[PDB]
Amino acid sequence: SHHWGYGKHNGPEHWHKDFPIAKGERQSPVDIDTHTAKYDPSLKPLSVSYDQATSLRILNNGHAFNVEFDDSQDKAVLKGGPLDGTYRLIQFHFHWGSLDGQGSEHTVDKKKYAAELHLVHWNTKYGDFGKAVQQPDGLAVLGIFLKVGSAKPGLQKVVDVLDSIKTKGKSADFTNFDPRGLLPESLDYWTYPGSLTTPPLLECVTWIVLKEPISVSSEQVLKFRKLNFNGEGEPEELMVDNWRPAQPLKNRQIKASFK
Ligand SMILES: CC(=O)NCCc1ccc(S(N)(=O)=O)cc1
Ligand SMILES: CC(=O)NCCc1ccc(S(N)(=O)=O)cc1
Ligand SMILES: [Cl-]
Ligand SMILES: [Zn+2]
Repeated sequence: SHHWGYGKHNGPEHWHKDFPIAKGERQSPVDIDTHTAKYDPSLKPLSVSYDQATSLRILNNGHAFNVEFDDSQDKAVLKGGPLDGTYRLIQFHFHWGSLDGQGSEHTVDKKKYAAELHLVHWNTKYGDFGKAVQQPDGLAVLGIFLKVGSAKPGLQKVVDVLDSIKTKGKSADFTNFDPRGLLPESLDYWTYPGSLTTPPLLECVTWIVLKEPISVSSEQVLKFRKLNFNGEGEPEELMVDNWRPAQPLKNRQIKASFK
């Protein structure tokens, strides 16, 4: 059974024993060296089209919480930039720290942010998410950094429901949530080929990491940190530090959409 996690006994340094691609050639996350990233005029405009996004449910899966979408039609899609074709939004989730000084997966000139949002999309040419993750261009994940400062009003409905999904396996109805409230003003980004950042660590992702962070309040991220990795009735293990550290860049280039 799956027994990977974020603890000393089952965390990222152990994953390779059950998921040997952990030591692969295109693993994520990575440190983004902003001086070495090169502007690419070939990149087409990024198109985030969430007007018809249809959220359904929020789930504590024991690793993070996912806000799930109806992906049975092209209701919410990502296109353009480095992408060929249409990628459909399936879910978003976050990674975050025990303290404001850590929590992000990607880093920017080695800087760690308090958290990182991942909007996960699958390439419609593969029909379903399960098939998409077996393809090198199966997924596009839009990553957005969170820093602690002013509150993000568009996040508060998420924070408000966390009380109801404290433990692993709990879910709650979560309809009519607009993910556009989680974006920064600018769509300026970095992009590179990588992987899922949790087991199974599949090398199927085109990463698109926005340069501009969003600000959330200390009180908002403190509520993330009250979640539990454990199930109901088990010893409490706060859901904190659910991030994988930066992995070797190997033979990759990070491209910038700007400057
Ligand atoms: C729950 C616990 O700590 N189990 C220890 C054994 C255990 C550690 C790591 C993994 S892996 N390679 O999938 O990350 C599986 C099992
Ligand atoms: C069945 C299956 O492979 N599910 C993978 C779920 C999964 C989706 C996205 C990510 S991340 N943090 O890279 O955005 C990790 C895991
Ligand atoms: Cl794959
Ligand atoms: Zn993630």
